[PDB]
Amino acid sequence: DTRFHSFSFYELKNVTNNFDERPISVGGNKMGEGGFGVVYKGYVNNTTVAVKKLATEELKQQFDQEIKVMAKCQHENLVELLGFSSDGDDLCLVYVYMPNGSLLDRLSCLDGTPPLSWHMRCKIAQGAANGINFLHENHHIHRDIKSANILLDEAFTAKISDFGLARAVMTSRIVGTTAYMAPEALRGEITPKSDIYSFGVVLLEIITGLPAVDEHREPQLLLDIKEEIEDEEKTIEDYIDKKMNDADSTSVEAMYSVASQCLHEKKNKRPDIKKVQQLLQEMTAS
Ligand SMILES: Cc1cc(-c2nc(C(=O)Nc3cn(C4CCOCC4)nc3C(N)=O)co2)ccn1
Repeated sequence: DTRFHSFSFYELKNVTNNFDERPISVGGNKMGEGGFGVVYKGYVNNTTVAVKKLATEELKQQFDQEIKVMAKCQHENLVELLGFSSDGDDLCLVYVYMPNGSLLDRLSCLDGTPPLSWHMRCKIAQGAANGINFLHENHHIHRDIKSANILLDEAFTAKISDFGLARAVMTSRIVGTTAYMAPEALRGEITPKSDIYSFGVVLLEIITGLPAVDEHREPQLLLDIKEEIEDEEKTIEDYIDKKMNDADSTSVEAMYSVASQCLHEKKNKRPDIKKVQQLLQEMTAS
């Protein structure tokens, strides 16, 4: 489709069963939730869509900024915005429906989905890196790269999502997700090098199948396994997701080497996204 649609609030309310907050499994419409708002499944113009209901003038400005960023950022590895609603009670954004949900939910097999093969994980890592490359080429810093923000379409093509914190340098309002954040981002710096660090945590989640933070785990933060492997207390083999049957040591170690480079403590020692893209291609190169 070739245009952004203005939707009525009542149409979005109607097609989401009055913004039914129950999960889809029990008969509801909720698909995702966070600080941004709630994402609901809807049906508009004989098509399934995702509706983000934003959770006053400052919120209207972030809504306008989100529309602006999505209108400029159209790429096969970015979620596509279809339309918006601002006439009624709440502000809504309508996106292309991602039938295979988030990479976080697919890694945890949420709702009974089969585990992702190593082959599919390599394709998703490459796709996500292609999306970040587009953002950085167009001078955008995502600021919240994480597996919950990597969505998957009908063909498991990776789509970077949630550009609510994106910026086109220091800040006094530090935003992002702690378990994925680079040390300089936690201190207030705004740099695309921080997105690279966060992508390195995503690569560890892909290799291990483990969440970035788990209170009932040692270590609690996934990024800390890099030190265990460097100090030879553990190997990458010990951490490889046992829910795969097709992982091979060579390609897993090649992905771990990229993740390790991304997780360098000094921002200038990290590879840029073009180099990450090159290394991920060499991993599967024939
Ligand atoms: C925060 C955000 C989200 C979006 C967006 N989300 C979708 C979408 O379709 N999301 C999902 C769909 N399913 C399942 C599909 C299978 O059945 C259960 C829900 N999970 C999700 C999910 N975990 O977000 C499309 O755009 C855009 C901008 N900011």
